[PDB]
Amino acid sequence: HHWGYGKHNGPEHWHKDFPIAKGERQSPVDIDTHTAKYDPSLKPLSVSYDQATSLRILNNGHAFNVEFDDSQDKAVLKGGPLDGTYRLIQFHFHWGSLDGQGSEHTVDKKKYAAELHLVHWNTKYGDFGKAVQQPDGLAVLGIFLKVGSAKPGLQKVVDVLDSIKTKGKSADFTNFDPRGLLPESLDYWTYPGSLTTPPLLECVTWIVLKEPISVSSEQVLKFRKLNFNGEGEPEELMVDNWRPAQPLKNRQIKASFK
Ligand SMILES: [Zn+2]
Repeated sequence: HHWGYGKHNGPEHWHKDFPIAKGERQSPVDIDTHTAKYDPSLKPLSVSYDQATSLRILNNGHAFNVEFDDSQDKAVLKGGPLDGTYRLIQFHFHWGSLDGQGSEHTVDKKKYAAELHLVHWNTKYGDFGKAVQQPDGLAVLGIFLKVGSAKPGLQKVVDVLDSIKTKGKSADFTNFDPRGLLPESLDYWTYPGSLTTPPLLECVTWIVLKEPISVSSEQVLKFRKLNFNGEGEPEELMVDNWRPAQPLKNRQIKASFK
C-alpha cells in the first residue's frame, strides 16, 4: 500500500506515512500575482547548462526522470535568491489526464497542462542525499507547459518514452541538452518550500519561471501513455501525478520583476 496518486493512496493520504505533509513550508502553492512582493535585491538567474551530460531516463513509478552526471560542476544554477552553486541532478514532469490540469503550482488559481522540475542540489553538502536534509539543500526550477505549438527540444524525450513505459524501466539517454526546454525570459517567483513527493522534505528553494513553454497536444498525449505499474501488472495510466496546492502559512512569495 505504497503512496501514489490514486483514490486510496493519493496526496490526501500521504500525511499518515509522512507527517511533514502537514508542515509549515509545503509545496506546491498558488502564486497570487498581486500579493507577491517585487524584491529589487533579487539577482538574475545564472543557468550554465552548456556542459550538461545526460545519462539515462527512468520510469520510477510516479514520473520519468532524466538523470545527469552530477559528479562535477557541469550543469549548474547560481544567482537569483541562491547562495552558492547548485548542480543539476535530474528533471521530471508532472502532468494531467486533460489539458486543463497537470501543473503543481498555480498562478492566480490557473492550472497549466504540465510542470517541468529541474532539480539541483547545493554543492556545499557534497551529495544529494545530504542536501535534502538541509533547509537550503535544493533549488528546483519550475517551468509551466501550455498546449499550443510544439517544442522541438522536447521531442527527443517524447520519442524515447515507448522504451520506458512501465515502472523500473530505464534507457540510455545521452547528449540531451536541457537548454532546449527553457523559455525566453528568466523572470521568476521564489519562495521556500518542499519536495512535492514523499518524503516531502522542506529543503527546497523554489524558483518558478513566469513564462510558460508551449508544447503540442501530441507531445503531451505521449506522456499520458506511460504506466504507473510494472510490466505484467494491470495497466494504470500515468496521469494526474500532481500534488494540489498547499497552504502558504507564514511565507511570502517574492518576484524578480514588476
Ligand atoms: Zn516534481
